[PDB]
Amino acid sequence: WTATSGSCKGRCFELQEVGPPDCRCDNLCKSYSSCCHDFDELCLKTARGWECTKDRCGEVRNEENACHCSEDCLSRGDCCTNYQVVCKGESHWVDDDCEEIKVPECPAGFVRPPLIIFSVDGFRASYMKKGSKVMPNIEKLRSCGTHAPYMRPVYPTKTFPNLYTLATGLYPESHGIVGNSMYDPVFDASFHLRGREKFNHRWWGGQPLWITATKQGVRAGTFFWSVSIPHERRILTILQWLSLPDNERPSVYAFYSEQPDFSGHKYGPFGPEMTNPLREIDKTVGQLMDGLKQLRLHRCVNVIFVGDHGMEDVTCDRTEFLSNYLTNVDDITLVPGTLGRIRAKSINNSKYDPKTIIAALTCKKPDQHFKPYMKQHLPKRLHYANNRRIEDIHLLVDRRWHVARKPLDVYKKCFFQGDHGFDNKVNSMQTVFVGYGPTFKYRTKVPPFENIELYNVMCDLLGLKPAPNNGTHGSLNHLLRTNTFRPTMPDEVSRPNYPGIMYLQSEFDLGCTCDDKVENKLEELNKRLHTKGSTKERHLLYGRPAVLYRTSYDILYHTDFESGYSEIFLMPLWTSYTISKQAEVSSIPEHLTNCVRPDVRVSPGFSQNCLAYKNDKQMSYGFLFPPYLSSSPEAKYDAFLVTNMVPMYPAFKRVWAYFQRVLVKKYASERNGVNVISGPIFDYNYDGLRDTEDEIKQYVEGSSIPVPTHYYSIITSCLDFTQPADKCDGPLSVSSFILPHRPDNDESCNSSEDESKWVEELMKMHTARVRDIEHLTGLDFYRKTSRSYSEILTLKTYLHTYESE
Ligand SMILES: *[C@@H]1O[C@H](CO)[C@@H](O[C@@H]2O[C@H](CO)[C@@H](O[C@@H]3O[C@H](CO[C@H]4O[C@H](CO)[C@@H](O)[C@H](O[C@H]5O[C@H](CO)[C@@H](O)[C@H](O)[C@@H]5O[C@H]5O[C@H](CO)[C@@H](O)[C@H](O)[C@@H]5O)[C@@H]4O)[C@@H](O)[C@H](O[C@H]4O[C@H](CO)[C@@H](O)[C@H](O)[C@@H]4O[C@H]4O[C@H](CO)[C@@H](O)[C@H](O)[C@@H]4O)[C@@H]3O)[C@H](O)[C@H]2NC(C)=O)[C@H](O)[C@H]1NC(C)=O
Ligand SMILES: O=C(c1cc(OCC2CCOCC2)nc(C2CC2)c1)N1Cc2ccc(C(=O)N3CCc4onc(O)c4C3)cc2C1
Ligand SMILES: [Ca+2]
Ligand SMILES: [Ca+2]
Ligand SMILES: [Cl-]
Ligand SMILES: [K+]
Ligand code: NA
Ligand SMILES: [Zn+2]
Repeated sequence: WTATSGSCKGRCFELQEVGPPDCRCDNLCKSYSSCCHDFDELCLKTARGWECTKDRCGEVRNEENACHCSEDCLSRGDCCTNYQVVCKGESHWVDDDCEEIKVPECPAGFVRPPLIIFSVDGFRASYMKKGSKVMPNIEKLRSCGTHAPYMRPVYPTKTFPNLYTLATGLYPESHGIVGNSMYDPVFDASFHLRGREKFNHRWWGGQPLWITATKQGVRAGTFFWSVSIPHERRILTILQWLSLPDNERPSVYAFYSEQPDFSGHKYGPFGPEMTNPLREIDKTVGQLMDGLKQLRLHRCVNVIFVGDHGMEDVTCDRTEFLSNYLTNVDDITLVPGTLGRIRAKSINNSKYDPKTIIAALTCKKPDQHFKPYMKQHLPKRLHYANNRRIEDIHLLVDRRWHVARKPLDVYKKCFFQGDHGFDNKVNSMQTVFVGYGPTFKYRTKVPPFENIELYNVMCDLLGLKPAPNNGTHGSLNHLLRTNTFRPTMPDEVSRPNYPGIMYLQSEFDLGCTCDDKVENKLEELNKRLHTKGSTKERHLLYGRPAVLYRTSYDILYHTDFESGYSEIFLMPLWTSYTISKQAEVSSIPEHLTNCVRPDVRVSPGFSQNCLAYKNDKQMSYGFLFPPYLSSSPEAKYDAFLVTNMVPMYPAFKRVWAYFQRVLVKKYASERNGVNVISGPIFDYNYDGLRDTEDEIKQYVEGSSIPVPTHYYSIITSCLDFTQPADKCDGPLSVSSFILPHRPDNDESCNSSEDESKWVEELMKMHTARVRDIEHLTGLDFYRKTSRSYSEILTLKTYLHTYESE
């Protein structure tokens, strides 16, 4: 209900929105259908356009005009943005050479540099280079400020999840906006782009920037713009707010544009029609910069130019239809398009079985353009499972394709040539970042980073303490001239034991046979010294990882590898080893094939046993330090210690063996040695965090040996590959993975072939950040390097995407 009967005189674009039924005059009143009767007349003036002309210079103010060219306009803050250019002989900002902004050059009364966030929907990363000739204003921001070559969105690469991530620093699964369309089964309510339900505050979790600001006494402009407010009026409003007195003027502002996304959907990302919306956005940027220049704020404000996601070529004809796969297609509900989410049409359907659905959708056509997952089996880098709003059944859709339920959904609705929503590592989904201002660096290019990191940086720019979020605060310090955030390494919670030889061989009854009864003081003090950690400098390059939770574990030293062995999980948390460029692969000798040896440093009671694997017909075992890479046949015995064994499904063994026997050596050749840290992950509740012991859902039959849901490896080397990994003097290079520990390879459609035709493809899909692994394990890596801690935080956030440039 609305009493649209009140007035908007002097309340135009009000910052404090009023409550029903009193009539609103804020930038969203239209979208709620609640504007006072006189809103259009007073707040959406258009008379005489958006530009001064020589005829208007020194006009008599007339309050009907959209903007002003009267002598008084600057003190009132409502000049047309081009007023000084036309009337006072100034240049457009874009025509001025850039000059380093060493300090904020702000009017007296400004307590901090204001922040303006200029967000462009669907602005694909490659537009910065491909459109540079038609976007001079943006081009000057980019070249003179700090820029990345791209910024990685979150999954799914849609509008509301990304905008809300930019606002909060949270993954979708945590902030709650997991799609542009959602069903919440707890509320029994639906969220859609279109309609009113999306305005209900129960959808929107975490704490977005404007709330963070307000709670710490920093005043915010309204972030949201009804689609009917023209861009020029959004810019003028922001400029007018910037002219307010000290106690009223906001410190943080946002401009949002629906372009180039609107046009990209109709014409495709590089359609010839796209040039004009890129020109129009650049013009809007030039109005903002000219406007700031006339207010003498162009060297005072920090400007962020950012997008939500990119845009791919997608047409009607590249639709997969589930009615080609499923006999029961009317018993499901599908959220369709560039991703798929499936649930039962009716929860009273006891015949609905997700396993048979998944099975019917798996590797059925030879170039099938989607892949079905249970949500817990999606790549852990997507962080796309821990929310009741995400359906159990997910379809990851190939770039350039759609998925739909039946043909009638896609022709009773080709219109469009563009779409987005794909996997967030897909190059077409990448978007933009530029920072320009006194707190940003000058003419600096920074590596690509994830949009989950920006909220912290926006908080640093405003002097705010960020709410808890998924950013890694300090990982983006290299973008900032000042206001950097300098954290301390987390404190180690559990200190390790360093056990010696405490158990006789006959105390063990492992059902584990080993033919190792195969016999000198030269070599005996040398093997003793390896057990006490004499090669640890070699295999533990960056220090031991710290354990950030309360537990019982032991450090175990060996010739070729070092491990942190959990007495609670009966296996290593981590195993660390260095393979040089020269290392030789050998094979497992036949006198050791099914050998597992007791580790006389670790109790039988805190050891695994072979009998449990023998009895478990589904489960087998592998090794964390690969016996294939042992340095000598004497050191090879260490690799068969029971304390280096981990539970593995035979299907996963094919992956792991190929990684260890073929890929590690290959990476050592390419990178000039590698350091490898490998271990188990337990995330049975798919929350992205280390499981406690009581969350573990599966054990090796008849034992207390828990089964990992994933295995990780972190592969580190020298960024300058002319130095070996063990004598690196400068920055590091890293690639990692979190491989799903699955009992089949249904994921890999070509898995009946040789491992050289499918394993690497699987590993690429499950590439990970170190930081992902840290959350999943409760470990902290890279504790002892030469490098600054912020540089190490940048490293830990790196994702190796395997996409071309
Ligand atoms: C990414 O960054 C974020 C932010 O840092 C990380 O998420 C945090 O994860 C924490 C651990 O999972 C979690 O802490 C829990 O908080 C519970 C109280 O939470 C409410 O209050 C906070 C603060 O205002 C608020 O943030 C929460 O918001 C969530 O829920 C609302 C719904 O109201 C959503 O709108 C919002 O989107 C958000 O949803 C997300 O998180 C929840 C979990 O909180 C998920 O369920 C959703 O899917 C979604 O992901 C809340 O409004 C508190 O109950 C927890 O405590 C339980 O467990 C501890 C063990 O330490 C125990 O001591 C407690 O007693 C309690 O146990 C009891 O409850 C159990 C469960 O019901 C029960 O089984 C037991 O028997 C006990 O009786 C816990 O402290 C924190 O909430 C979130 N924050 C956010 C914003 O998500 C995230 O982990 C990072 N991701 C990665 C990969 O690093
Ligand atoms: O003003 C905002 C806005 C802005 C916003 O900004 C959050 C900021 C962003 C920068 O960093 C700080 C947080 N957030 C939010 C909310 C998360 C809090 C909203 N709008 C208006 C508007 C109008 C229409 C639509 C829309 O339906 N489409 C256009 C884009 C698109 O692409 N494909 C498609 O189909 C569509 C269809 C979306 C918005 C977002
Ligand atoms: Ca968008
Ligand atoms: Ca977990
Ligand atoms: Cl969606
Ligand atoms: K077995
Ligand atoms: Na397969
Ligand atoms: Zn779109």
